[PDB]
Amino acid sequence: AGPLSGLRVVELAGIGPGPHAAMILGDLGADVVRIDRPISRDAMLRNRRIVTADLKSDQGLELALKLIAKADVLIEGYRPGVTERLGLGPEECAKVNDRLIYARMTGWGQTGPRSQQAGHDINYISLNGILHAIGRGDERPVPPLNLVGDFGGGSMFLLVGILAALWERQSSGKGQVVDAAMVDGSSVLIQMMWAMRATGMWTDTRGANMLDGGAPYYDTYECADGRYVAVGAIEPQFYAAMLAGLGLDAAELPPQNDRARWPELRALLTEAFASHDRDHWGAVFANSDACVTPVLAFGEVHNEPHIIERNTFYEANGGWQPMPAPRFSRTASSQPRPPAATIDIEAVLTDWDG
Amino acid sequence: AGPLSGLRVVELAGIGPGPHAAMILGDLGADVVRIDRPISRDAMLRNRRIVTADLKSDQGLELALKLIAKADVLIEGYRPGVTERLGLGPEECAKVNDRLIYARMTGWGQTGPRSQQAGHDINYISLNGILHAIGRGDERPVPPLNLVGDFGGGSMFLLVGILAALWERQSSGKGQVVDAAMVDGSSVLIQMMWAMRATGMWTDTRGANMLDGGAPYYDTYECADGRYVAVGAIEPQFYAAMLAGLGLDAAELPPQNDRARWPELRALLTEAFASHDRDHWGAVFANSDACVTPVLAFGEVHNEPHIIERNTFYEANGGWQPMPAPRFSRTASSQPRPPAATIDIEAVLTDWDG
Ligand SMILES: CC(=O)CC(=O)SCCNC(=O)CCNC(=O)[C@H](O)C(C)(C)COP(=O)(O)OP(=O)(O)OC[C@H]1O[C@@H](n2cnc3c(N)ncnc32)[C@H](O)[C@@H]1OP(=O)(O)O
Repeated sequence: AGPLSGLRVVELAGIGPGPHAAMILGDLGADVVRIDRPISRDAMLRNRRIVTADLKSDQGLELALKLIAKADVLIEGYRPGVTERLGLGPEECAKVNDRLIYARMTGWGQTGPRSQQAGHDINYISLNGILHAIGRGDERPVPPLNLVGDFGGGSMFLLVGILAALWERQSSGKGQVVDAAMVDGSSVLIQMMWAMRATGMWTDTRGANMLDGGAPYYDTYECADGRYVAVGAIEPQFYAAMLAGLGLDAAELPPQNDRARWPELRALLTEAFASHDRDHWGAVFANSDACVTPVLAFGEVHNEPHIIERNTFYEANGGWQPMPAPRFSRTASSQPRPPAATIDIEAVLTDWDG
Repeated sequence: AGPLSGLRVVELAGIGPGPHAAMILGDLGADVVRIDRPISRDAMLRNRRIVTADLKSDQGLELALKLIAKADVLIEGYRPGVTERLGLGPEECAKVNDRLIYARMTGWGQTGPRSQQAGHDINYISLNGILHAIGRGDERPVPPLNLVGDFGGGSMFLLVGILAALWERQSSGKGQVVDAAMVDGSSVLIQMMWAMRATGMWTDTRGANMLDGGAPYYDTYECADGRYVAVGAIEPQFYAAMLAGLGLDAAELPPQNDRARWPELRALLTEAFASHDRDHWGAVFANSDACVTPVLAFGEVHNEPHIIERNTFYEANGGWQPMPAPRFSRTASSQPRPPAATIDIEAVLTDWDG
C-alpha cells in the first residue's frame, strides 16, 4: 500500500546489503520475489515471496529468466562475473527485458584490482579512510557495526540507484545497470568530512574532532547509575541551555570552543553528569534545547514515549522490529508482512503472466 | 547528465541531512536550486544554483512560491511548524503545485513529545538503541561520527522517499509529503540487529557481539608500526586463508567460534599482526580471500590502487572529494560542478518559466 505498489522486483538471495535493499522496496509496497538455492525466522526477510531454483540447472535458469522478463528490477550481490557465468548477466537479461533495472550490489565494484576479492563491511570502510576515523584516540579503531558499509553506504545507494534509474526510464523507456559499490557509497556518505578536511575543519587524528567524541559538548557521559546520556549541544544557545540545566556558571568554565582547555571542560561536565542518574537528566532537560538525551539500550527503546507515540516499532511475533521509513502522507506503507512458507515459482509466473 | 537529469529541486538551506540529500540529487543530474538567507568553500554545496531570499518578507515568499510552483521536489529541514509559519507549508504549496514532492527532513519527526526539541545526530541515535551499541565494552559509547543519523538513516531515507514518491506520481499524477525522521531511518538502517536480537543472535552488551568488535575475526589489529589492519574473515574458508597468511597452525589455536576462548584467540592474532608493519600485511593479503585490509587514514586514500583505478575520488580544490555514487551504465553522472556565485532568483524563474 506504500508508494512502490505495482513495482516488480526479483532478488537473488545474498547477504548484507542486497536483502536490506530488497526489504525496503517491499516495505514501501513493491512486489518482491526472492530466489534462493533449493518458514524463515529472519525478520529481514519480511515483505517477500520466497521461491527456490537451482540456477545452475537448465530448468532453474529458464524459470529465473521468465521471472526476470516480467520484473522491473533485479538485485544481485555476488562477486562480479557470477551472474554472467550463470547466464543471468546484464547482457542475457537485456535479451528478455530491456526495461530491466539491473542492480549490482558489491563492496569493491564491478572492476578494479580488488573486484574479485572477498570482504565484509569492515574491509570496505578500511580502504577509504572511514574506519580509521572511528573510536577513541588512544585505542585502535572500532567498527561502527556494519552500519556504514553494508547499509548507509551500501543498500541505501543501491536503492537510490534503482529508484533514480526508474525515473530515467519514464522518459527513455529503457533500463540500465546500476553498479553500487560500498567503497563508493560510503565515501559519498562521508562527503562532509572530505569537504571539512579541505578547509581545515576536520583532521585525520582519531578522536580529536568536533563529531567523533573529541568535543566535550558532542559525546556521551556516564551518570551515577552507570547508564549514559548523549550531549550534542553544538550551537552556543543550546550549549548555554545545557550548562543552565546542570546549574553550572559559564563564568567559571573554559570557553566552549577553547580546545586547549577541553580536558578541563570535559572533567567539569563529567563530575556534573556523574552526580545523578540518567533518568534525572531526562527530567532536568525535559522540553529544553539543551540537546541532552538518554542513551537507551535496545531493550528499553519500546518504553520511550517518543518511540511509542510515533509507532517507530511494531511487535513481530517474538520481538520489536522497525516500521517502514520514511513516511508518506497519502500512500502510507503497511505494517510489514512476516516471512512465510516458500511457494512454487510457477505460481508467481501465473500471477505475473510470465 | 546522470539519471535524474530534468528533475527540478528547491532546497531550503539547512544543515546536515538536507544539503546532503540535495547534493546527491544534483550529483545524479537534478536541477537543484538552494534558497539561502540574504562563492562557497563547502564542497557539499556542489551541483547547485544558490539564490537568496528573505522568506519572512512578502516579496521573498512570493518569489519562493513562484519557484516552488515549477519544481518537482522541495527539501526542508527546519523544525516542524517553521515552513507553516512562513506560508510555505505543504497545504500552501499544494495550492500552487499538487505534483510537488514535499520532503521534510528532521531528527524526531513531524509530531510527538520530542518533535520541537533541538538536537543533532548523536541525540537521534541515542534514543533508538544504536549509540549504546557502538564502541568498546569497557568504556562509554562512542559516536560513529554523524554517519548513522544524519546520513545513513537521514538523507538517504529522504532520498528513497523522494524518488519512491516520484514513482508513485507516474500513476497518480500527484505528489505528497515525505516525512523522513532520522530516529526512524536509522532504526530501519539497523533492522538486521533487531532481527538478530529476536533469534538470540545479538545481545545488548556493548562490544560483545560478532560485528561490534567483540569477535577476534571481525576487528582491527595494531601492527609493528602502530598502524592498523581490519580483519573481516567471518566465513570459515576466509578465516582459514587469514591464518594461512599469518603462518599460524589452526591445530594450535582455539576454534574460531569458541567464544569462551576468544581472549586467547585474540591474544595470538595480536602477537601475529604485531610482528610486522601494516603495509607488510597489506602486501601478504593484497589478493587473497582472507578479508584483511590495511586501515588507511584519509590522507593515504588517494594513493591506494583500487581507489585510483575506479576514480572513487576527484580533485576539487586543494582536496579530494568523492565522485557520485552509485554508478549508471547508460546515463552516467558528470564530475560535480563546484560551488559558484549566487545568482538572481528571477534568472532561475526565467529559465524555469516561472
Ligand atoms: C550539524 C551537525 O553536525 C549534526 C546534525 O545532526 S545536523 C541536523 C540538525 N537537526 C535537524 O536538522 C532536525 C530539524 N531541524 C531542527 O531541529 C532545527 O532547525 C535546528 C535545531 C537544527 C536549528 O534550530 P533553530 O536555529 O532554532 O532553527 P529552526 O527552529 O529550524 O528555525 C529556523 C528559522 O529560520 C527561518 N529561516 C530559514 N530560512 C530562511 C530565509 N531564507 N529567510 C528568512 N528566514 C528563514 C525560519 O523562518 C525559522 O524562523 P522561526 O523560528 O521564526 O519560525
